[PDB]
Amino acid sequence: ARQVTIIGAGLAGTLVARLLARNGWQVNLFERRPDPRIETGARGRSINLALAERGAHALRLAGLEREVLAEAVMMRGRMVHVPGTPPNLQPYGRDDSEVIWSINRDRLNRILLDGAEAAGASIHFNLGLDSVDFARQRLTLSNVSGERLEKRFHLLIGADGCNSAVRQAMASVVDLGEHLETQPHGYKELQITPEASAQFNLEPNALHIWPHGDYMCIALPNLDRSFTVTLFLHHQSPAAQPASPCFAQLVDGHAARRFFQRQFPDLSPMLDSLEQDFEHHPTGKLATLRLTTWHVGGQAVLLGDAAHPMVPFHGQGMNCALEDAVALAEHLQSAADNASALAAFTAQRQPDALAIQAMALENYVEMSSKVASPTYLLERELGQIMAQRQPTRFIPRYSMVTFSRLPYAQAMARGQIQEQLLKFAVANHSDLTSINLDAVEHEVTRCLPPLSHLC
Ligand SMILES: Cc1cc2nc3c(=O)[nH]c(=O)nc-3n(C[C@H](O)[C@H](O)[C@H](O)COP(=O)(O)OP(=O)(O)OC[C@H]3O[C@@H](n4cnc5c(N)ncnc54)[C@H](O)[C@@H]3O)c2cc1C
Ligand SMILES: Nc1ccccc1C(=O)C[C@H](N)C(=O)O
Repeated sequence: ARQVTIIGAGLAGTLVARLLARNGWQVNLFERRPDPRIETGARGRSINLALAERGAHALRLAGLEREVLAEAVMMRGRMVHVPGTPPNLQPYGRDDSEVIWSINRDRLNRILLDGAEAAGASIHFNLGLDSVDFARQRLTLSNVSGERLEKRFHLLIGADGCNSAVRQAMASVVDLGEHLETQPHGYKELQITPEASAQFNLEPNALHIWPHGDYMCIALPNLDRSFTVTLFLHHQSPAAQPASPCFAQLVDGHAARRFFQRQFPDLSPMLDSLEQDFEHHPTGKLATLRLTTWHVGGQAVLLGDAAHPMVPFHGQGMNCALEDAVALAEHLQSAADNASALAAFTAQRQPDALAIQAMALENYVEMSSKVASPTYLLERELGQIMAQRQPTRFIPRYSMVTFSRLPYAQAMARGQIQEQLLKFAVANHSDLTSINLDAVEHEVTRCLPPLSHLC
């Protein structure tokens, strides 16, 4: 049987472990953290994530989608909150098939671990990779105390996240050609209890947003009607707007409460544990990292966040990472040798990772605006008529990304054509009735070939 060692029993690494093990491979998976299925007296984990069609499809191929969705809350649309003003759903799509799902991250990881073991993978926890000797084909791991132990490997998969040690180790033998692009927002996890959720009548089946321009909060629902909230806020005030809010001014929980009472006056009273959460949850950093090189011959490959860290504003990191896992397993299963598989996987996935990294960055401005332009509104209206006239040609970029499996680069390219056609058609008009609709439709059929078999 073909042998593989995967570093990182997170979301992509556990999926790819199940796909390879079930297809005959002898799989060993090493994870730095303890096994989250071993119950302890520690506090419960509250991070959740949006699962969309790309990740759900990956799970479906793995036979795990039904299990994960039984523990997921449907989000039918965005619920945008701006003070005093009543929220109204902006639905994601036309019916409940076009929804995204809110799932507890720890639960998803526990379901994936059970899936990898059921397929025959061996998982070893409390061992973090420290280094790799590619010439000798040996790995060095240690527990939290740092005491080193070595393991031989044959094929190494780095599914070890944004600060991947496999990627770091690859720098010793290849030029990674890395481009690290910092992003100025940090983030902080907060919580709305089930009682406050109900008191303030927050719709459970929606993604909630409190836009505020250069900062914003989002909230995703849990099965118990609590919401996990994330504040995105600059670490530091930029040189030009030097008094503007940032994490550096929020020196403690009390300061954070004042900031929320001033800037998010409607959300603040929903957040009972703000002061505590602010002080005990560390502030997270965001970044986009692009790498020229994702593999070393047939010996080692990166996927998921180890290959392509991205900013979180599209909710697609996990979805892309599970899509990567499926592609990697497909290439490894059927290729002439591991070197061929890994080069082909990389060539396939790199243009798509670049496109979703860019679209993620672009998604911030959308989400964080308190008010949409009249121009933007009219473009959206016209787009809705086009989608109705030509649903296999005009499919909004958001939907191509979230509700289909169209390669991300293609979704980006078609989104660009759509953006230009709407922009030119709406210019110098203030309403639909002044727009030549057939002429727009003619540009749609001229410029956008039909796609079948999308949903
Ligand atoms: C604030 C925020 C919100 C997000 N929201 C969404 C969302 O709504 N939807 C979505 O699709 N994505 C979202 N993401 C992105 C998602 O969290 C990641 O893209 C996804 O977890 C990547 O999966 P992965 O398997 O590559 O990495 P991970 O799931 O991070 O797993 C790597 C695993 O590596 C283990 N490990 C790390 N280093 C070592 C080592 N040296 N040795 C052994 N093990 C190691 C880590 O402990 C771990 O278990 C969000 C990200 C952030 C930061
Ligand atoms: N779901 C998320 C979870 C966390 C961070 C962002 C998102 C998103 O906003 C993606 C979704 N389609 C959205 O754009 O509304």
